[PDB]
Amino acid sequence: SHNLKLRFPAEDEFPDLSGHNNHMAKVLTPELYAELRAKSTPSGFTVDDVIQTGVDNPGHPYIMTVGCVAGDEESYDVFKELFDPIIEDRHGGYKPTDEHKTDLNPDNLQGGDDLDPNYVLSSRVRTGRSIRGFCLPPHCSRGERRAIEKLAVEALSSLDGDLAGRYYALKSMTEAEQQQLIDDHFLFDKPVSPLLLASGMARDWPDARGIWHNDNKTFLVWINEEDHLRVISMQKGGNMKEVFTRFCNGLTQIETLFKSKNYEFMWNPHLGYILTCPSNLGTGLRAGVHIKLPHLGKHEKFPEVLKRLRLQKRGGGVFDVSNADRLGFSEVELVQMVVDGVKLLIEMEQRLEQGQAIDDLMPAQK
Repeated sequence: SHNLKLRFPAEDEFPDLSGHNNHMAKVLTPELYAELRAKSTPSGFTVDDVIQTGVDNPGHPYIMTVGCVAGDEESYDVFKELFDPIIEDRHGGYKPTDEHKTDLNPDNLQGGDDLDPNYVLSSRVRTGRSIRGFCLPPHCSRGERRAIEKLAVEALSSLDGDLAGRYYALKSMTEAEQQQLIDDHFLFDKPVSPLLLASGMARDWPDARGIWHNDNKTFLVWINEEDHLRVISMQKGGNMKEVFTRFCNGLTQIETLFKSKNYEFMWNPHLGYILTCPSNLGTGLRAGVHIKLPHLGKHEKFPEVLKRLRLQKRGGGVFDVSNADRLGFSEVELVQMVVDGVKLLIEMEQRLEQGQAIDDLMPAQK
């Protein structure tokens, strides 16, 4: 009914993106908008819905945001003329005809049981999943969201052994529970990012949002936040293989429990696992270490070494280092790049501790 909009000429509806630094604004032309503005997915998601967050949020002079979302699985097909250039730009030339390979077999990961714990304080692997048949968080109704929560909580409650756990719904969380989850670094709250708020994803908060974690505090699931599920495996030290093993183990057990009720993860062979933001497609995966690199930290070539290693850093020489890629590399490929990359970083750190050069250890661009 409101898509009333189509009675206005395209140019009167077309967003003013003059200031903007985001992927959407780089691709959305007046002709593209005219081509796509009458279209909708079966759940009613439109190109205005796709682009709203990028209209509202112009990015930063020095940081390009994505500037759009999917509202359902179909969005990536119905609006491919928009998403495809964005995905190619964001994902280093990933083409519409490229194939994504999924690989969640930890036997395929070589080594990484052993990352030096005088350097690696901690290891983590995180992803997201969407449940097929439901709209994504920008667009999901209260009913859809409740249904997702019920499915997820029922599956997780079935898990035993190493993955026995419990669920904390945000609406009923106590102050003591909250404080314990903060100390655990397990808590999420309503988003304050305007990138997320502008998409409609925070509606009805805290309805049907919660946190599940295993008793051992090595496996964590967030339900109905940025994506239907966020799934994290973590522990102290340097056994990234153990971390990834538990990660794949938990995912498969969940996935099989959903399958028993005829629910599937959203997935295809081109984009891999489907999630709300195009930046998270393919694997949705961030595998990281918190790593003590005081010397390499201050070193001039360190940004290049990370680049060659296909690695990234964030948060006074403790760095959170992870894989940069998400799409067109398998989960095993990404975790392997972290494992292999970290061993080399530590080698270089050790040169620098000895007052030695590292120049010759500069790796070929992966």
